[PDB]
Amino acid sequence: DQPMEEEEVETFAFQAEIAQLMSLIINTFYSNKEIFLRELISNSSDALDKIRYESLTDPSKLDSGKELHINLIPNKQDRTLTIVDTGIGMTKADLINNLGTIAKSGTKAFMEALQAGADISMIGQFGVGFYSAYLVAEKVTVITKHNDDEQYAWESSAGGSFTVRTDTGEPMGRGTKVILHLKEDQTEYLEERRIKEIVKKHSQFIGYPITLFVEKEL
Ligand SMILES: O=C(c1ccc(O)cc1O)N1Cc2ccccc2C1
Repeated sequence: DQPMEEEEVETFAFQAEIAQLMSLIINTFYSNKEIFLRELISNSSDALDKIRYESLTDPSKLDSGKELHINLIPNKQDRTLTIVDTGIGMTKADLINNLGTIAKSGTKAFMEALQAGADISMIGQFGVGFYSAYLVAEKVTVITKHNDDEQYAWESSAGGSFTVRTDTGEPMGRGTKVILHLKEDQTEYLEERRIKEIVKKHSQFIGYPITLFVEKEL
């Protein structure tokens, strides 16, 4: 009897600054936790900008999907909140390297301000907003599909490492799917009215459709 499928699973250490940052986020109390959703949507919007732009000179880039949008899917039953976009997606290298974005040089000073007791809200200004996910999530999975590349799954419960592997789950056309497995004490971010108010307050100037799908298995 032979395997249905095989693959390598690789485990990586986070770069030092990012590991320190994740530790600060997880072990320090902050009031303004809701900004995590702002930061993920902003990431999605940047990814959509990137594919929109490239498609200008290469329309075939959109064969994997023409619609550019952001979907929010709370699933109380699984205690997950998923953010899905149809942006440019990430290569394996992009996932490894801070999820497709360059951590800014001021990140060091940012963390020092944090250890001095600064707020977390500016985190997205330094190219590391993604990690605000861990203000509300105990585990995060990222599924991503970039043109002319395989679908990958990234995952970390923090602790200083993440894994990357080709994803053999359900296929995405193109883009990035962020699945937050929420902490017991942060399930409010599964509530559709709470999500609506957060989008309203922090994501007014996102120039793509943002659509809430409240999921309930029957
Ligand atoms: O795939 C992602 C991504 C990462 C994290 C996320 O939360 C949502 C996302 O779509 N990105 C590709 C790309 C290209 C240029 C600039 C930014 C980005 C962000």
